[PDB]
Amino acid sequence: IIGGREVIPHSRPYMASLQRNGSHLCGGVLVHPKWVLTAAHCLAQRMAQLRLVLGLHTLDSPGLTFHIKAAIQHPRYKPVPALENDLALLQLDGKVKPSRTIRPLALPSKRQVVAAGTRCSMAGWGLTHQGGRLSRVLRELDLQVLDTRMCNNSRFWNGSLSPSMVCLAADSKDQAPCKGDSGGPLVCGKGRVLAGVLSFSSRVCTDIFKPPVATAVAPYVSWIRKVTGRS
Repeated sequence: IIGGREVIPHSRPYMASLQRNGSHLCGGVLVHPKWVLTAAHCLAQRMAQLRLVLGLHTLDSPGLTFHIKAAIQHPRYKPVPALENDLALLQLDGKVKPSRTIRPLALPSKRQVVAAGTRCSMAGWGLTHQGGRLSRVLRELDLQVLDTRMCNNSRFWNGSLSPSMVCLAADSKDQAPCKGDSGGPLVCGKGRVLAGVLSFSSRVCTDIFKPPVATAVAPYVSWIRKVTGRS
């Protein structure tokens, strides 16, 4: 995150770090004692060398590490240059017993609407400057939901955002999620309810004409329930 704030440690106990050879790649949200939800584009990788690390504040700290039993990309996932259905479920090779530092975040109702003007936040260990390095510590950024139609304007996303995407704005031009933040959760409202999963970050993170986007979780809740086996 560029222009974000360090979080109070373990204040977001649902946070996952998806890592390859001990190097953080993407964020994730623990949504079941056995499952992390992340972006599908995060799994363009040699799966064997991937790990999920839970309970982190500082990245150079051990946390609780899991191997991945299964990596289930949304059946209709399409990659860049036609990014769609950008969600994947990763099954831990263990089972989380909730504690102070590690606890799943509840799925929203499948009827949940993420309306324009909604106040949300995201968290992640992604880059803190363009072309920079990952954050050593988990950071957060406030984001408000924008009107999708306005985000689809020819000067912005040029009609490419579907009803399943959440278009977002930080409070200033120089604050943005950045490489390493994608796959992490978007939480909204006073209730800090799970609302989306950050999709691909723009290469130029603060590109004013590419408002950051997250996939809405609600339209995928039935699929998440079918995969996790929890109705």
